[PDB]
Order: sequence, then structure tokens, then C-alpha cells
Amino acid sequence: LLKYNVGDLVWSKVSGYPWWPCMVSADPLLHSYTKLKKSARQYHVQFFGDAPERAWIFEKSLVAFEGEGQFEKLCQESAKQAPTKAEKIKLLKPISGKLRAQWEMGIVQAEEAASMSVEERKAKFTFLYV
Amino acid sequence: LKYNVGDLVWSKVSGYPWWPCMVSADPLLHSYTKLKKSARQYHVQFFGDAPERAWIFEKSLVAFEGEGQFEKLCQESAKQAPTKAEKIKLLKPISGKLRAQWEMGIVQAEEAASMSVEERKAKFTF
Repeated sequence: LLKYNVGDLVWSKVSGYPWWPCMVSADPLLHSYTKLKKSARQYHVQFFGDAPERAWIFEKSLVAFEGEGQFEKLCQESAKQAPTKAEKIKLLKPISGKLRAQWEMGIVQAEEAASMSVEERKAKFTFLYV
Repeated sequence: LKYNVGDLVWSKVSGYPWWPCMVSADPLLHSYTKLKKSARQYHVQFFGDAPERAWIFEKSLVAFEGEGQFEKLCQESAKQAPTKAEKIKLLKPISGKLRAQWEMGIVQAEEAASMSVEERKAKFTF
């Protein structure tokens, strides 16, 4: 019912990627965290992991983050909606390699963040130029 | 395919000016091009002093010949803007930190353009 705010934890879905743990944050060059591409709202997110990536993601590809247990249900619904048999097969491959290691590292960071207050998690996990 | 890894391109992302980029392998997916079918995307790294990367639709990519192309791309994007609000935003001049980083990307892209493919791939791939 409410708009996400800076610091909220979300799952993000990018094509070719498993659902990914993120935090809504302000774009450091645009100084906005939500905007209209003007009727389709996006939010700015940073992707947890070892690499500090960020992106503008459409509202419909974001799901509020409660914990890693949601990942099962998100994947089942992505599979039971995959149009082609070819994408269904790609979705059923257990994630592996550097992709898996970066995703598991992202899950650990997001679960630490989920147990902090918003003001504390913004201080700790916001990417900043260093 | 219209581009190979190491090709310099301009990328259009909503809210951003046309931005100098290099086509590159996604470090996790290992691909540099893919279908989201019949709608091709390419993976790019945005020049500048912080590493950013994205998957961009081919229709939002233009081969990078030189800085002089920018105002041409901007004029064409403004004619095509879906709404007058978006048009007006495209016509406002860039400044502040966004422009400083844009100019950083223009320097590295010209520098990268002035060295061979495998030369540029070595230094600029993060």
C-alpha cells in the first residue's frame, strides 16, 4: 500500500538472474530513489554481494524482503510462469559458480540488514564512494 | 550480432544522458549478449570512476565514434520522448556530479577508442 523508502529491503528480478536481495537507496548522481520512466514506476536498488552494483528496477519486479525462505516461492512462481520450455529448463538449473557465491553472500548481508533498524542499516550497507 | 565484446557504444538509460560504454561480459552470467525472445540485449560497463554495468536493449545502444555525437543523440531522443515532461527534462543541461562523471566517461572512452580492442579490454574491464 505504501511506497518503498530508502533502506527497505527487497527482492529484485533481472532477466537471466535468480531473484536477488537488494536495498532501495538514492541514486548518487540523480539524487532520487523512485521515478517514472511516465506511468511505470521504478525504484533505485543496490544489489547485495561482494560487488557494489546498482540499478533502476520496475516496481513490478520488486518484492518486499522478509528472509531467504521466500526464495523458494519466488522461484516456483517464476518457473510456473516461464513461457517456453527452454526458459523453464534454465530456471530449473541449481544456481552455481560465481553467481551462487555472490548470491549467497548477498543473502547473508541482507539478513544482517533485516535485523537492524532502518537508520542503522542505511549507515552500514549504503554504498558510498571510497 | 551488431556488437562484439570490447566495442564502444553509447547507452541510453531513462533519466540519464547518453553515456559512453564498452560492451563486456557479465562477470556472473559470463555472456555479453542474450535474449530477454527476438529482443536482444547487450551487457555494457559504463565508463567513469565508479564501476557500473547493465544489460541494455540493442535499440538503446549506438556505436561510439566520438564525443561530437552526443548532442545529435540528445536532439533525437527529445523528438522521440513519449511525453512533453520527458522531452523538457531531456533539454535541460547536465551539471553537478552527473556531468563530472559523464565527462570522466568521455575521457576514458576517447582514450579507449585510441587503443586496439585487446588493448582496451585489458585495462578497462573491471
